[PDB]
Amino acid sequence: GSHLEPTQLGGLVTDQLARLCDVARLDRTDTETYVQTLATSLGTAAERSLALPPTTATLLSDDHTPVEYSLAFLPGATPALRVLVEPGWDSGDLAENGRAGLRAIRAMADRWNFSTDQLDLLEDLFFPVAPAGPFALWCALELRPGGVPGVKVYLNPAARGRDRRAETLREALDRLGHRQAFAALPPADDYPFLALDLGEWAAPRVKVYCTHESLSAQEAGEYSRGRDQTTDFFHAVAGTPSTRRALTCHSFTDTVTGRPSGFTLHMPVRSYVEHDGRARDRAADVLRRYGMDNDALDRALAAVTPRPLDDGVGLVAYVALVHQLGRDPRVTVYVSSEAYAVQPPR
Ligand SMILES: Cc1ccc2[nH]cc(C[C@H](N)C(=O)O)c2c1
Ligand SMILES: CC(C)=CCSP(=O)(O)OP(=O)(O)O
Repeated sequence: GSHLEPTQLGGLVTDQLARLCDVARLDRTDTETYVQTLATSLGTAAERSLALPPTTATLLSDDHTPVEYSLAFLPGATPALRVLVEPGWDSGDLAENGRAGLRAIRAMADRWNFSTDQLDLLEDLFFPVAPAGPFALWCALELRPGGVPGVKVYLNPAARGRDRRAETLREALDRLGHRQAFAALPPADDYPFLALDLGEWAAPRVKVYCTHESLSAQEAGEYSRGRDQTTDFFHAVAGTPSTRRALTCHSFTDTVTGRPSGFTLHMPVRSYVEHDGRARDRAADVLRRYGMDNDALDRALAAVTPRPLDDGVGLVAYVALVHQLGRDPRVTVYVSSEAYAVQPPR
């Protein structure tokens, strides 16, 4: 029945998620299961009045909503729906934030019957006593038909200080058995995120993110080793100056070769466009050129907010091109909740 009112954070985001579930074509049962899961995952945040300031100035979204949606488009298919949440957001400092995030993961592990052993292995690296910013733990839920979601956990390589970012990432990869993966990463300006798949995997599967402050189309293509696709995507999303801030993501699904199995180019389109009309236009063009469901993109944006796209920027937060050995390319669009603020047109 939902103990939440549209004036509370959880009311707003569960309404958004519910409408997104319809775009994703999930039935009523799975929709109910997943909106409840989102409400539960926010903890006390769910009943917080939206009149109050965000408890934490999280990096998760620009207006500090501890929720963000993404839609993963494969050619010829309805998009798959995922949600990113910060379970410890309604806490007073980074240590408690991380304690509460871990507590949320453990409850998910219990409910859905997977092990946290590979996460537990890393706890001293990512949850020290006096953690540094900018976040402690996020969780992404892939909202799969059947009501049992895929779970991923995001961890901060800077948790023990900016000077220990590489040392912490390297030690984590070593402990997970990926002793050659670090050598496969491109040059970078930051290692902002480490993502670990949680589920039925007898060997760890990890995603290493790299920030590139001044990435060129050609460097994007070089790092993706497929190159033409990546450079074309760069221009279309970038709207092209010859460099842009972007992130690359490098997925390692085996501990044997030291080679990644996945490459993702993540482009923060919201930093390049005047307003969300321009950002939707670029995302829709990319989807159309790949045979993906560009009409569903429009319905998903309307499911999140009725506002006109040109009235702000940042609703389309990111567009990403995902390459995975053996699979079709995928395009992911990240969509903001705007529960606290709409950023004004640029
Ligand atoms: C690479 C990437 C792709 C999709 C994302 N959704 C939320 C974040 C975190 C933060 N808002 C940021 O922009 O880093 C993020 C990061
Ligand atoms: C949300 C954050 C921090 C990064 C982008 S989420 P992701 O790249 O892991 O998306 P998938 O692994 O493709 O599901």
